[PDB]
Amino acid sequence: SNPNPFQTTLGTDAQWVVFAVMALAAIVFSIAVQFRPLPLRLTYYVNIAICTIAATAYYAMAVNGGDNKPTAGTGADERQVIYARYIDWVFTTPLLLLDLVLLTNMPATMIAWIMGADIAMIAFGIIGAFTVGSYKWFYFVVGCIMLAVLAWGMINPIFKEELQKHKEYTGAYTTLLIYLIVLWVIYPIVWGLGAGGHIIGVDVEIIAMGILDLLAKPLYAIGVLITVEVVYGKL
Ligand SMILES: CCCCCCCC/C=C\CCCCCCCC(=O)OC[C@@H](O)CO
Ligand SMILES: *C/C=C(C)/C=C/C=C(C)/C=C/C1=C(C)CCCC1(C)C
Ligand SMILES: CCCCCCCCCCCCCC
Ligand SMILES: CCCCCCCCCCCC
Ligand SMILES: CCCCCCCCCCCC
Ligand SMILES: CCCCCCCCCC
Ligand SMILES: CCCCCCCCCC
Ligand SMILES: CCCCCCCCCC
Ligand SMILES: CCCCCCCC
Ligand SMILES: CCCCCCCC
Repeated sequence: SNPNPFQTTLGTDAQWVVFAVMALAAIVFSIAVQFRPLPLRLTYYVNIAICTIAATAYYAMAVNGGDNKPTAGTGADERQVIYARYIDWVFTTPLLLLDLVLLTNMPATMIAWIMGADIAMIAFGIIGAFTVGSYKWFYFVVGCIMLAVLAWGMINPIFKEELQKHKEYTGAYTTLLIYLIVLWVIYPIVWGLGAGGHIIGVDVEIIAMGILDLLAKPLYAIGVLITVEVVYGKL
């Protein structure tokens, strides 16, 4: 049990690769937005911020991970805790939701509890990550309920026309949101297996979330940017 409980060069190498891609995406988006009309630029800026924040977090993880600190647990159950990822997520996951919220007429009150659930979700994650013993799973389960809550909120503009900007946006909004929800659900699975259950090692969790992050940030961003460009170009 508790296999490979410390970051090695394998995990470090993976983080440097994700760093490079996040940094490149930020640079590319930053050059692109210069060429686009003003109404589109906020959407580019949101995604520039997301990728810049992720790049910064991966830089920190790649530079410091080999220190093999901090840890949670003792003896045979001791495991490295990589917490920089949560600092990334508490800023980037609301921005990722904002990408889609901007396509809707969600009232402020609604945006508020969606974003609140999102932030709470990340908070429960990092608290759980440092918690030794069975109580970690209370934080985990409530964090999962928060994911359900924010997902429910994001789903409502699909079928509540009073929450829609244009009914014609519904297809793209729906498709992007389902993509998002599918990816986001994998994160607590990785957490439960790694940070929580010590079933998978640290390098493996690093690699899994590196893949998810690439899918959930720059690739997602490209989908959002294509969507707003196509929409704006037609109305
Ligand atoms: C005006 C700025 C707007 C953006 C807000 C800030 C964005 C956050 C930036 C990067 C997020 C993650 C960076 C946080 C850096 C975490 C440090 C770390 O990894 O420690 C390693 C351990 O070995 C030490 O105990
Ligand atoms: C760019 C980073 C992304 C999209 C990260 C998303 C992370 C989550 C959806 C995390 C979810 C979690 C839970 C639902 C339970 C508690 C543990 C977390 C934080 C991993
Ligand atoms: C829609 C939000 C629900 C997400 C629930 C995901 C739970 C997955 C847990 C599997 C990992 C358990 C490892 C012990
Ligand atoms: C909708 C909430 C689902 C939460 C399920 C999380 C899985 C629990 C794993 C706990 C292992 C002790
Ligand atoms: C759309 C589904 C994406 C699945 C990506 C999951 C990545 C983690 C599993 C692979 C670990 C090597
Ligand atoms: C750094 C060069 C990129 C800036 C190009 C500005 C384009 C503005 C013309 C629409
Ligand atoms: C009716 C309440 C539904 C809560 C879950 C939101 C949908 C998420 C699908 C995974
Ligand atoms: C825009 C870059 C998206 C890269 C996603 C690739 C994920 C799979 C890595 C093997
Ligand atoms: C629109 C970005 C919101 C970031 C929230 C940060 C909460 C600590
Ligand atoms: C997850 C909460 C579902 C709330 C359903 C009530 C709809 C008005």
